[PDB]
Amino acid sequence: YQPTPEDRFTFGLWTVGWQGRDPFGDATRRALDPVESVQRLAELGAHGVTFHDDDLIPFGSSDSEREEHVKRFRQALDDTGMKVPMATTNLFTHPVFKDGGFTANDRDVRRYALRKTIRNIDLAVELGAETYVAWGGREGAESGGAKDVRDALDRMKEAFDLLGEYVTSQGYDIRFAIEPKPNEPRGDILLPTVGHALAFIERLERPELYGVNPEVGHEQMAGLNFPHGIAQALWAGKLFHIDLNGQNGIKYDQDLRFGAGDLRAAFWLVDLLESAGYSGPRHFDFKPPRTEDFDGVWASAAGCMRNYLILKERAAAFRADPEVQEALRASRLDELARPTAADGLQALLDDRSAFEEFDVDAAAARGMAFERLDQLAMDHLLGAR
Amino acid sequence: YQPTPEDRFTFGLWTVGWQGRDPFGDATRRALDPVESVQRLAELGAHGVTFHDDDLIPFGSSDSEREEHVKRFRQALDDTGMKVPMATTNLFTHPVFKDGGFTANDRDVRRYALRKTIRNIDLAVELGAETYVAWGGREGAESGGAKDVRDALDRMKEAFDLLGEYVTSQGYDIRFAIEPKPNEPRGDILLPTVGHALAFIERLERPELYGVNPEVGHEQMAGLNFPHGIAQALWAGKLFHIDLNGQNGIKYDQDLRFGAGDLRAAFWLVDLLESAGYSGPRHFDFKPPRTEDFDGVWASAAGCMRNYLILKERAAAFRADPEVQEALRASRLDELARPTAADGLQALLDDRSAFEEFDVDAAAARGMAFERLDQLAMDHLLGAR
Amino acid sequence: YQPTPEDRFTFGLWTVGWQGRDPFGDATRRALDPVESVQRLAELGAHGVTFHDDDLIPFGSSDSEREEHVKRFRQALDDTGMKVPMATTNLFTHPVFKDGGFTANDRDVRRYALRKTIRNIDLAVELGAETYVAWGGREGAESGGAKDVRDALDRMKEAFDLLGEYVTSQGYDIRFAIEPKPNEPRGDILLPTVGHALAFIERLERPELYGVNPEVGHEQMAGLNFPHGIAQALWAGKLFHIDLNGQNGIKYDQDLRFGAGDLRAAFWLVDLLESAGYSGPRHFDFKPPRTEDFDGVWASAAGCMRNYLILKERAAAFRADPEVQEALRASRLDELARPTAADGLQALLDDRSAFEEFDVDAAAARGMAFERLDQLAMDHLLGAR
Amino acid sequence: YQPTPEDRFTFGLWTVGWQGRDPFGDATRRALDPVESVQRLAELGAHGVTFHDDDLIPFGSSDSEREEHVKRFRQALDDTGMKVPMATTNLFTHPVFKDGGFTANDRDVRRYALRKTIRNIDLAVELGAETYVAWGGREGAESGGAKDVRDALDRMKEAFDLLGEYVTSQGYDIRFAIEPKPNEPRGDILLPTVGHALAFIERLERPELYGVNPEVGHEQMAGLNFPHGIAQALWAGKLFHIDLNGQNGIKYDQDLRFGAGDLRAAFWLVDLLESAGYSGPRHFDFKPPRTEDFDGVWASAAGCMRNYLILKERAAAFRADPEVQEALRASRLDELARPTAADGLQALLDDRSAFEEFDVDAAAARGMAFERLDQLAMDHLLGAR
Ligand SMILES: O=C(CO)[C@@H](O)[C@H](O)CO
Ligand SMILES: O=C(CO)[C@@H](O)[C@H](O)CO
Ligand SMILES: O=C(CO)[C@@H](O)[C@H](O)CO
Ligand SMILES: O=C(CO)[C@@H](O)[C@H](O)CO
Ligand SMILES: [Mn+2]
Ligand SMILES: [Mn+2]
Ligand SMILES: [Mn+2]
Ligand SMILES: [Mn+2]
Ligand SMILES: [Mn+2]
Ligand SMILES: [Mn+2]
Ligand SMILES: [Mn+2]
Ligand SMILES: [Mn+2]
Repeated sequence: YQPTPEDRFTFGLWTVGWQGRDPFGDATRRALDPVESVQRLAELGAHGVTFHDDDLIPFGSSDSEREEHVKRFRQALDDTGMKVPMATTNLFTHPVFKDGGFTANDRDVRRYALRKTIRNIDLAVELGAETYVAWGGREGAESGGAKDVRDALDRMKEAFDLLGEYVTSQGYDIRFAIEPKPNEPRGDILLPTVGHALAFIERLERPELYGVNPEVGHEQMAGLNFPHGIAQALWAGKLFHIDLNGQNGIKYDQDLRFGAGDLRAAFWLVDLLESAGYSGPRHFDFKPPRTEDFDGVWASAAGCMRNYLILKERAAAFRADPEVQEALRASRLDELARPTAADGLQALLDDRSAFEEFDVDAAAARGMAFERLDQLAMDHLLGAR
Repeated sequence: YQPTPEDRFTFGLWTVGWQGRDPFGDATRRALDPVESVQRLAELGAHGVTFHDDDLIPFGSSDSEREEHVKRFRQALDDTGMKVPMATTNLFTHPVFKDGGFTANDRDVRRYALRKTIRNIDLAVELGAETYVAWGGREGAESGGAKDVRDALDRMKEAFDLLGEYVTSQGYDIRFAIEPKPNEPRGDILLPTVGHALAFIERLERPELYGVNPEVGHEQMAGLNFPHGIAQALWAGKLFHIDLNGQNGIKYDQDLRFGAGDLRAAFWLVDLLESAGYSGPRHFDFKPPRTEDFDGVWASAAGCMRNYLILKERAAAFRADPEVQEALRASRLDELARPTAADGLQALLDDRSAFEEFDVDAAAARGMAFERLDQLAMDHLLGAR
Repeated sequence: YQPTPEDRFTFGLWTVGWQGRDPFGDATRRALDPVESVQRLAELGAHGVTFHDDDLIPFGSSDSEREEHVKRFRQALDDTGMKVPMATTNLFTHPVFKDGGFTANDRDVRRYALRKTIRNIDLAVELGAETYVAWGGREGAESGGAKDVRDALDRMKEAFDLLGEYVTSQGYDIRFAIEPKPNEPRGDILLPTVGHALAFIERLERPELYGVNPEVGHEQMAGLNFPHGIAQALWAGKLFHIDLNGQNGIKYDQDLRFGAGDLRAAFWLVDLLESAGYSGPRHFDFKPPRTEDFDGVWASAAGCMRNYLILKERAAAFRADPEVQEALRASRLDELARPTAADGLQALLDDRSAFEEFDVDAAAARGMAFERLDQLAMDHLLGAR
Repeated sequence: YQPTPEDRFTFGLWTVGWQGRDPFGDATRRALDPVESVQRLAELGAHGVTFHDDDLIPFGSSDSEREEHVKRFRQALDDTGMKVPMATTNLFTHPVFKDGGFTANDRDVRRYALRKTIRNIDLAVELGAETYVAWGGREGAESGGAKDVRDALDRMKEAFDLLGEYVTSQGYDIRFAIEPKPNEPRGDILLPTVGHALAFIERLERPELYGVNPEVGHEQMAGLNFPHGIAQALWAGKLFHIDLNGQNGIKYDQDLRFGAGDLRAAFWLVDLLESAGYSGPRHFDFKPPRTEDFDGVWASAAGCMRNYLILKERAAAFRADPEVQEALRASRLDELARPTAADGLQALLDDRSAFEEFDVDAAAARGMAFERLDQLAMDHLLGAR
């Protein structure tokens, strides 16, 4: 199950580059040069990398150092054929961001956040990114009086409307993807789930420029079904990008390699991405555990891609099995896809078979046959089929 | 802290009427006649009651029994001055609903669900309800292959579009409020949070007919900040109705009396409802614990209203305290309410004070003074102020 | 992967016999006669069944009806060769139990709970059970003032000490297994996890008569690692019995068939049970979803056993693979099993290589190689090995 | 509500000294000198401070620097009258600890962990500590094959037995308190709750030397009732020390000031500590949010003490109110405290009023009156009484 660049696997610089500093411990690994990560990921079969501004150009770099970091990076992409499909801004590490970027209470900080963002959109375009992610990890509060959330959503809409004005003014071909997270590092983060981010987008001045970048572990931090939230984002036409990883339930954001965590959810997510024909990058936002040395980093990144390809093969064998197609009909999945009342309202109202003569007891007695379908899915996942 | 009808407190018939049957135990209380609940709630100071169809007219009642249940009920409302501001449909108890109402896999059941719904909308209008709630507690799945969620959202949009066609065709003055819940009784429920329900509404044919009816305990079942989700529903103009209760964290849906559960969240929710001027019903969707007899039922319903009125007084004393107004300025809440860039994009781009000459270290060093503000809020809640 | 009676798979009568009544819905299946469940489970390859008193003899049965229910049951066990390795008492359904059995505030109810229990211990012995489970699902509270927990633990120790006096007085060969659950149906249940139940046992008059019956879904309702809690129960010598099922995270108690829920946890649990040589029953405490008819009931019960046998084969292939044995040495699992200081305290204190001359930087730089080990485990589980 | 040293309030050096580095951000505050924290806490009314070795003497300090840090510290305690009732070891920050201290897979690291521990026990004794805490935050795993937990509990018992040998050999008057935490920074931490730590202690060679140091936010990270776990630790005689703080549900470890988080749980915890007569330190293990400057640090530490004193006054007014004493009798709290069967087993067995003539329906019909009791508790907490 060997990845190639045609599988569209991507990685953040900050993922394999995570030094292992956690809330309770020092770094366990030395910093990697971005050039070295590009080379090593290209050897494992990835298609490309992504970056925050500050991963690529150290905070406070002069214009001359900037251009040098960029030139070196561009050389490694040329040398390897790696692409950069997505970029984002760090509006969370520097102390100035301690109360947020776009929704900081201090107006001066909010203007600074927008300026730092627009400078990186230009860079992203130059390097060919098609998607610009926004994770507002510092937007929110630990206490109720610290943040009026209606005012905060006004400031958040204002920031995103200004960015959509900027891109359209420049004539760039870049769309935005907002990434929800329910908590951590703030006590509560604004737009905490995919549903909250989708609903927010519909109030922007140009909603067609914005979609979501959901992350597996983030929706599971709220105990939600990740494949169900992705189906809603697909239904709305707003799955612009995705972050793949693993999480063991409701606790701190673990960012385990993809396939770790909830393995059945991983299976039904691949099933959905492949059957809806998602064609964006398969991006891993993960942290090799701090127990690992460099060898363990590259083994963890390789397992991300391996697990995706194994689950892809098992979900395709599941949907291709005639015995599964028969079970799906037995459970009336075909009937869920037909209109309830294509005949229209008046006809429904006049239909005695829908009410006055509907035999509720006979309908109630029909089993759904879901457990037999779910064991076929289990047998397929385990290769016991 | 005595409620009057002017406080707009309402209760479902199923709340004080809960017989105490749980997944592991039999009923501990006899059934109440709806007429008796109307009388007892009017004595405690409530403004009105709400109902599912099946709470008021027993499932399978003939037209003659129907009209009799309605006449008796109408007499008790006349006798007490109680109103009925909201009604909803039971699409969850009868076995026919075991796979959903509007998104059941069986198309016949979906048509039946719409017919049962429209019959109750007529009744609701006749009794004067202004809001019709929809809680799809059976819409969802315990396993991944049982429900294609894109098809299920197609069927859910189809159902709600047909209901909006019906109400507009009849010329009724009734709006719909969808109530999210993340799980229970299904393994995962579709539109599991306020954000998911808001985003869904924006894809209906006539979005202006639909809002949300969030419930305190339901968002806390996903570990989310209830006051933050209500602020987003207010920001979108979609807070049509609300269900008030208490929940102790992420576990089964407890439906404790309001003020039980997370008491600080209760305080910041009342603070928000009163400061945004929400004018809908203050409705309690709660279950007096099955340990209680009838005396304990009416004591629990009275505590719902008492706790709301105490929290209202403390939140108003908080916002009225000059020392709190000073702390809010100290924490720059005034600055969060001002536009970040009313000057426009070009001016922001030309402003050297926003970037090239912005002193990040001086801005970073400014404390937010949030803990002093939050202890003032604590002192106010406890009356230690 | 066909089960036989030698695999020691057992089922509660209440599991396949669950009629599908949930907090929001009516029964979707008719009641099964215990005789019919015995016959059907024996056909699928189970080894035996378990019962609460009230599953086998309807509450309030006269002595004559009692003896008749027992005789019929005994005939079906004779006809099939099924055993009864475990029995328990229903101290949760009847309204009298609304505040608990052994820790009800009313003393009369507590004495009644003990009498109902002892009557069923006699029956259990007669039918050959070796383990008597105690699940105190009504022991706990929805509010802080309702239960003094020190007094409640006094009453709980008193009840269990009286039962251990009874069994020793009668000379029965039966041990007790307490089953923890953190909540539901009470707001909080006493002894909410395996750790709490283990610690409690050590304060009983004869601790050797009591162990734990942990359930997969119950520890995961507190977000805990089920295999880690079982290793602690094994370490203490107190794994008397186990309840196998599946749960999707922190929410209501789902009781899905075994292998559903957290599939990797299922794998590491089988790995542990088989490698520590657990020889008790493999008992399924699960509920076929209420979407199912009778066909779906027996398919769900068969999948419990199938999934156990598949995971058993994959965990055995994992531990048998030379490449895995090499990885375990690479990650120093062999060193975890050696004493840290068999040399004794004084020698440790005099050892300069343990402190004064210990090279912390060289030790820190050694990678643990855990991600490579965990991908081997993944490949084994998926059959991609 | 002004604290004095007689209230026994203590703080870790690492609490007010937290620089605000989180998994996503840099420090927002400069480091404090321990001498300055001693002085500032003594001014706010605290009784004493606690320390990890590495908070007081920077890692890798020579013997001469060691003695200097100690002398300066001792001078500040002399100058202020502050005591040091508890000390602990840092076995979590340095990279060498990435797989644990006492249960690291590498045996050399385990011996190093014990040596670093024993050196700090000597210091703790010299400074007068009576309790030595052990928080094994690095003991556990992110993956199932990385840690055999039976071997890991063998190594953990071996470490604690060696420490109990050491203290008894030296004739020190110091006891150990193990602090549970369910996760973070490891995926799962061993002995994850108070129940797990209590049960473990009973397998040590000298159990009387060891108790628990439970933390409010840690049990709530597993969704458990903190006051119920403290009642069990009190019931076992093992509440040696306690860590007070606040947490908003199941998510990362927030360490908010005490009274933040779950305020009703805070009330019932103070009620319990004061009514059982706990006489150890009231220690705050909290982090002033990184939004704060130094002024906000000392305001947050003062609110910890203020909130404790307010809750103490409200819980004492609750238990002193004659109307509450009457409600407690109405809910049969007096009957929970009487033996169920002081008459003995034989008498219970011969008592027809316990079974054959027990009127279950009359007992079932008695209401518990818990909601009226719980609203009295609410009125008391809010000062509405
Ligand atoms: O998810 C996280 C942090 O939780 C980030 O890696 C975003 O994806 C990009 O800033
Ligand atoms: O919330 C619930 C069930 O959880 C219902 O009472 C809805 O409010 C109306 O059907
Ligand atoms: O676990 C449960 C209910 O949650 C019971 O089936 C016990 O196992 C036996 O009473
Ligand atoms: O609780 C924590 C970290 O979560 C520590 O402060 C311990 O109390 C002492 O090491
Ligand atoms: Mn993440
Ligand atoms: Mn991400
Ligand atoms: Mn509810
Ligand atoms: Mn509701
Ligand atoms: Mn269960
Ligand atoms: Mn069980
Ligand atoms: Mn903590
Ligand atoms: Mn602590």
